[PDB]
Amino acid sequence: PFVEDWDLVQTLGEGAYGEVQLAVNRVTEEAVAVKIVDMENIKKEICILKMLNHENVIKFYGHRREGNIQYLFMELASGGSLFDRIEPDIGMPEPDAQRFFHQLMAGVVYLHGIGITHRDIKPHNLLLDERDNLKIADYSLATVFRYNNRERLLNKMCGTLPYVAPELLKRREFHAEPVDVWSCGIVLTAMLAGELPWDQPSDSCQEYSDWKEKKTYLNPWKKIDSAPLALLHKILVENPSARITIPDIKKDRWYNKPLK
Ligand SMILES: COc1cc(C(=O)N2CCC(N3CCN(C)CC3)CC2)ccc1Nc1ncc2c(n1)N(C)c1ccccc1C(=O)N2C
Repeated sequence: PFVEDWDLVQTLGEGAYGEVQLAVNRVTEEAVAVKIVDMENIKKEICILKMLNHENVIKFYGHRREGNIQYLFMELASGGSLFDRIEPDIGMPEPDAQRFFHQLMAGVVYLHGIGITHRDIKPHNLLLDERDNLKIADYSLATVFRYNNRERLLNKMCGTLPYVAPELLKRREFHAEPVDVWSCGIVLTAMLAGELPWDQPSDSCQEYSDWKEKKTYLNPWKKIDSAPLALLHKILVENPSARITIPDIKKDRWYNKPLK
């Protein structure tokens, strides 16, 4: 249970995406997080990880290959996930939701400005430092959507169905940025209502159909105050070229509303 200087002291998370361990240097005591994969894909991931330098995105410290097992050393977010701050059926107080949303948007503006799309934004991947600062984590699905100032459209299916934008189920090719925006709106919904509005955004999904018919007397929308709900009406728009952009989210009334 050791890699060079570091003792791998406990299991922080697991999955087909390897596992994540708490790592404590015996010399220096600096604690970090290490992702361990039993090993194309990771080469890309590491590459993306090395571009990342922003306070709302998990830092990459470096990596080590040891035969089959790659170790990736990353910022430790000692407050865990946003998922665990969401109370089922209630959400969280609106001012915390707002602050987290602000921080999410800063993170996403940054990724997009370096031409990176995350592609799987959801509360499980939004981690908290010890002062409750939100960090966007897990770049195993991320990719480059802008290079030498030329945009490339995406075609791969990536994501988690309740968070995924409807164009991804319906279009041969799609712009990257409105996909991540959509998912941020699902996150905001989850934060304010403690429940996901649909299993996936298709027309065979009744709850999705009801939203498009504006039945906001139903759950989860009935739990959400009118100011953030109006912003949700701009984000969760089925046509991705009519959907609100981040610069325009920044001008939204609820976004700029002072709160407790
Ligand atoms: C000390 O920091 C963390 C604490 C917790 C957390 O509250 N728990 C609760 C108790 C849990 N169990 C211990 C074992 N026991 C049998 C059951 C209970 C261990 C983890 C969760 C995450 C923590 N920090 C952390 N930072 C960066 C990550 C990352 N996670 N992982 C797991 C990621 C998760 C999702 C997406 C990306 C990451 C990640 O890449 N990093 C770097």
